[PDB]
Amino acid sequence: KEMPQPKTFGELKNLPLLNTDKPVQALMKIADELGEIFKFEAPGRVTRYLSSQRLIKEACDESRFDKNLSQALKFVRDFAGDGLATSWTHEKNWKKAHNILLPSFSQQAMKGYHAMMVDIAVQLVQKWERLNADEHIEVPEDMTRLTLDTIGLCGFNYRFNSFYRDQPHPFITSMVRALDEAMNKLQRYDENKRQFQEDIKVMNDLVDKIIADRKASGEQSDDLLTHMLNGKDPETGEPLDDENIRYQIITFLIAGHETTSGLLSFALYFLVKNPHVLQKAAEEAARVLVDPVPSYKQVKQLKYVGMVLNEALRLWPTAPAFSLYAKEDTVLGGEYPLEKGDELMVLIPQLHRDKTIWGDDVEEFRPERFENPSAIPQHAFKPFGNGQRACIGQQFALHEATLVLGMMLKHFDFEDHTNYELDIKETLTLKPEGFVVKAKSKKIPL
Amino acid sequence: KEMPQPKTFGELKNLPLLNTDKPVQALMKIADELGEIFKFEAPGRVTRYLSSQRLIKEACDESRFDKNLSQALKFVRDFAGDGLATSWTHEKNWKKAHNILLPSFSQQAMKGYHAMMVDIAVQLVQKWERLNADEHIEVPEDMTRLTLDTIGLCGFNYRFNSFYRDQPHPFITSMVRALDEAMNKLQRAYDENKRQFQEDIKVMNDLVDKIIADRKASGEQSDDLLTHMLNGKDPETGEPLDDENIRYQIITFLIAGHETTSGLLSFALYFLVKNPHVLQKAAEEAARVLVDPVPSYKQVKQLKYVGMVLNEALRLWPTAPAFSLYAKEDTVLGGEYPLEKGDELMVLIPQLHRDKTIWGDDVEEFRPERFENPSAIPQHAFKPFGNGQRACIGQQFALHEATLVLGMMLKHFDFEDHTNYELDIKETLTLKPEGFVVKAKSKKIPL
Ligand code: HEM
Ligand code: HEM
Repeated sequence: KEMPQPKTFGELKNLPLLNTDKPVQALMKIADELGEIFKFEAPGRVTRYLSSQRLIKEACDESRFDKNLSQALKFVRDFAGDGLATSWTHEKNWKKAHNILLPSFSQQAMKGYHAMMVDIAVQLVQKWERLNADEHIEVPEDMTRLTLDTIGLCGFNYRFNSFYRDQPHPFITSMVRALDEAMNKLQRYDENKRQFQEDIKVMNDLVDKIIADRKASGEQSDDLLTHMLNGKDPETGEPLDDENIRYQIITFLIAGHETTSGLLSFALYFLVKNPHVLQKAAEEAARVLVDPVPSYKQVKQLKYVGMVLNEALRLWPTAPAFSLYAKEDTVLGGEYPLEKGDELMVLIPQLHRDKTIWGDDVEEFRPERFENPSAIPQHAFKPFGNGQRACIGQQFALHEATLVLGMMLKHFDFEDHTNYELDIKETLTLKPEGFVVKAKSKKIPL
Repeated sequence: KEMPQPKTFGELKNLPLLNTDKPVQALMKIADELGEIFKFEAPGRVTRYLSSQRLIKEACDESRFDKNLSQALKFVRDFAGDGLATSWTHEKNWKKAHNILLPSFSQQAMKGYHAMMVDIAVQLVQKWERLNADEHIEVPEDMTRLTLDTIGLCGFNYRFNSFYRDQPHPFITSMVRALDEAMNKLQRAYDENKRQFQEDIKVMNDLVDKIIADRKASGEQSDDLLTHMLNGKDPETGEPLDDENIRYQIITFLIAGHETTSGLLSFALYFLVKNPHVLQKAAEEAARVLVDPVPSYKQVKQLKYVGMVLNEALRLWPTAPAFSLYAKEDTVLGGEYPLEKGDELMVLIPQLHRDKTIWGDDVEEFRPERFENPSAIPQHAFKPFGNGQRACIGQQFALHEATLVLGMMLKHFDFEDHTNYELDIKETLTLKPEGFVVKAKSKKIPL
């Protein structure tokens, strides 16, 4: 009945609890203390953080709960606009882009992105092949170069050329700074706003220019931009307009780059921390990736790598939360009455540590947990969100992560040469900050 | 360019290939060997069996292909008449009945059938609650009792009372025998069969015509399709269905819905007992969702995983396993198979549903989670209910029924595959796991 609430700060309610550089980890510790549900109040904001599969399975009932824009998403909406991730389900552009983009994010569509993914993946492999002895890999840094470039290439046939750079492409700098400013707005500035508007303008100008260039040239590529320029929503018969296409492209970059790079970085982290798991994954990569360049079909065959990725997503879902609102008055879990519009936050990493689901060894990295999706209770594993508002890029992210992880495991032995201590940097996403490895090439050509 | 074709039998071409008691499974094996398309010739008949989503998505282009009456449907038409399933799209009575009946088959309309579905479902649950220990359930037999009676009740407020009988209601016996005779004619001293066929047609017509006439005479309104058809006017023509066509619709609902839906339930329960993890997940949902002695309509809609189970059973063994199309005009299929106007296509649904390019390598595995997010299914990859405007009008009915019933079964019983049942798919015009038997230990949850 009575819902726990973490410590309050007078008028600020719980908001100062998020004024910490690891808020998800803070919320997880709160969930450790308070359990499956706690109220979290901020000025002009009430939400409830859910951590148990028992409650989250109800929160994932789309007849009762719809996606809410968290404050994070609301701030990201200032530059992702009514792209898929930052639009309400009832916004015309959400359903329109969803209908248009769903076929281009399907598992089948991954066949068409595969070559571009391989392009960037090979650049990552070659970068690491070209390291000198006793040089090391900055893992999240390289993973992010890889995911940004892959989304740039598959998203709008644009090469950020992150592997040619120490300083990222200015758009990436603007996007990352915009995300940081969105994230900074949660925990709490006149310079920030001018910087924020400048970064939005940088993002809009580049993306609008690429769209305009593509419309002017009429060139067809295997990228999402082409699909969006040619796509018509079957429902309305309407295409996305150019502004929404821009917001989608920006959204793919926001939604996909750091989540996926975090996933790769955590996966490699857990792999090097779990040599038997790494050996099994590496054995699979060697057995499956028999060609110099992985095929799409081979990536699908990287089953254990897929389980590795799911288990990394289990422990550290890199988009660590999503928000829901009660569509109508409803009772959560038979004991928490919710009024229409009441907000829920799904604390995914805590969900993924529900011992009633995963057993006592929830902290252990055991990809074998995912051998059979049917053995996993409903809504126990939500790294890609829920229902129609689930990650549209899930197949993309998993394909890219499996491909890249498979190639990494094929081509290198990895050494946790610093005995890296997991330090999870929090933006709107999670990544193992300062995770570094040494990769001894297995000298397998590409 | 050149199209594969299975082995021939001289003058009979491929027809004797269907002279087997499992023709769909034979056609699937043929499709396994020949691939996404093969020509199938019989005397005076050429068709092409399609098995890939690539080709089937084009065949499902309604601007290019219309529903064709397969030979099966042509034979069924001898007793389903110009009911919806056995009429050509251009036949006045198809569009008329379609327009009249579409609203009575909508998801919303299931609210009005729900109570009578619950009535039969409760009878099924009570039957199983009343089995003695070590008695077992003949699953497709009870599922068929369940779907016939439900369609009887929701269709025309008529109780076949199948759970009071070993020998079915004479109407059902004639219908099943008529369907059997229709199916047997595909595979072919047939003079007794012809008299029996006409006798069974007359039995079916008489009961249904009598019920219609009784209903018009009494003026009674029920929550059944018959009332809707008696009161319905096609918005386009402004006409109601006439009594003969209403009869054919009623017969059609029974033909089209009873064995497909019972087969679906039987296969779903088969896959559940063969996949304990799935069963536990489905049972958990049924227990969590169905909190009342009687499931409500809204509760059935919440049986999402039960729905996924059903879709995954439909994926593997779509119980109306094929539908037929004809090219509306000259057209090229898949960029390499030229088709002339009128050329026939058969969509081999179980093969479509095993298209590894759509579903991955594990097409044979029963994984309801494939259907966890309906967005993940490509267009025309999953066609257990046919296509377009000629899709199954009873889809919402069938799924509501099957979800409700499966949910109640999973709520009320633990199921044991006590014989380690070996899947044996009997083929009529539909598919069912023949001899599928389970033991159901009641969870002793009252109704
Ligand atoms: C491992 C990598 C990824 C993870 C963990 C992830 C996570 C998520 C989550 C949890 C959501 C739901 C957000 C919410 O409910 O508020 C979501 C939505 C979304 N994601 Fe991902 N994502 C990943 C990769 C990607 C990629 C690569 C793309 C695009 C190329 C992408 C694009 C999107 C979009 C557009 C949405 C909004 C979907 C909608 O509401 O229609 N994500 N993602
Ligand atoms: C799981 C159960 C069912 C399955 C798999 C199924 C499958 C199908 C398929 C594949 C078709 C298209 C046939 C063709 O194109 O030749 C169809 C049509 C049809 N079905 Fe179902 N069916 C089911 C249940 C039902 C039920 C319960 C009813 C009625 C209560 C029903 C009534 C019809 C009718 C009337 C049509 C013809 C629709 C039209 O052409 O206007 N079916 N069904």
